Amino acid sequence: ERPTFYRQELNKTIWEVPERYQNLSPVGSVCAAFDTKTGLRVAVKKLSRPFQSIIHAKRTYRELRLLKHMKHENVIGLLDVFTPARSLEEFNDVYLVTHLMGADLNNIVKSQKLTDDHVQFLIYQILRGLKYIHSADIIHRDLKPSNLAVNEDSELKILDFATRWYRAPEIMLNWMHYNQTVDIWSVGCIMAELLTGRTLFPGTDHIDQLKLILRLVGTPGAELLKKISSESARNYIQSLTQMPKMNFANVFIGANPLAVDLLEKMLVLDSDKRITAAQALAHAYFAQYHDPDDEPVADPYDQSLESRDLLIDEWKSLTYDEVISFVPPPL
Ligand SMILES: Cc1ccc(-n2nc(C(C)(C)C)cc2NC(=O)Nc2nc(CCOCc3ccccc3)cs2)cc1
Ligand SMILES: CCCCCCCCO[C@@H]1O[C@H](CO)[C@@H](O)[C@H](O)[C@H]1O
Repeated sequence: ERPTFYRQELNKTIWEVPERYQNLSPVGSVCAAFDTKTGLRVAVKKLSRPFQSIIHAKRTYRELRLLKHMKHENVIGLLDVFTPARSLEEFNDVYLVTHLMGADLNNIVKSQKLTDDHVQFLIYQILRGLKYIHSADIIHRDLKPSNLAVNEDSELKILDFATRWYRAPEIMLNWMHYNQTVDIWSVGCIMAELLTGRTLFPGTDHIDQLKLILRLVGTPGAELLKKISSESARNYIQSLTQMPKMNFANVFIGANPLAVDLLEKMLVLDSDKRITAAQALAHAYFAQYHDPDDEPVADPYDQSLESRDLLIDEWKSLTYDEVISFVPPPL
């Protein structure tokens, strides 16, 4: 049965939602509510200008199929998706519902310096999630603290939305091809922070960001020149005064012996030579939390279906069908 909805206004917007979701408050569009069927606190996302442009419809469609497909303890799945439209022609609004996490990794504690146990469990989770994400054939490209959802009990979720502080060098530079180890770079910069209480690469701009990265990991090795296809950059890479990669022990003073070993394997300048998210799970450092029998993989996800040239109406139909097809999780 199609449940019973209601009309409500909060700011400039007519939010129509099922009775199931109660005590609705706005939070920056997005409102937080109480689900009565489940007994959880939720955040509802009402989708902004759903079919304004081709680019909007395309974005809306993409967002859904992703999170609809997303089912992992450490990645943001969906609890529901609804629409107050009993047919396609009247369909013009999308609302998406997931469990509300209290804060992000910035303000759980990115202020002060945390304990090794605490960073083990934290990193273990992100890595547990990256594994899933990456097995879907998907690269986050924008991993950072303000993109990790944490509850009061350090139970971490990955979602999407100075920023460049956590980006991999090959993204700063903009090599148009890259692989999943760009996110590993993010984890290293995230981890390194959580261990020293200070930002690893406090870049003030693109170059400063780049120049601080080499200060640690050294200049490019002779084996990395062979991969640079751009003469533009290739000749510049030469002109530098070769840098020895710094000794991580003296960068992470008093830190866990194994956490130091991890940060070396992760913050490899050459991506090809960085650790896979799956490999990083098996690393000694996570012996505590690492359950090799509970680090699942996704199905492969079709990123080709989502990258097409179809009309406004043609996305609207494709997107609608998704909402009809959605079946909520268990609990
Ligand atoms: C164009 C596109 C690119 C990337 C993604 N994308 N990729 C991922 C993974 C890579 C799978 C992590 C996750 C997303 N999607 C999001 O992070 N969506 C979010 N939206 C908000 C706004 C309000 O928060 C409440 C709320 C309520 C209900 C649902 C979600 C959030 C915060 S997090 C989606 C679309
Ligand atoms: C000053 C120059 C900094 C070097 C940054 C490049 C290091 C990234 O490494 C490179 O990643 C690319 C895609 O991920 C691939 O083309 C290469 O195979 C890989 O070696």
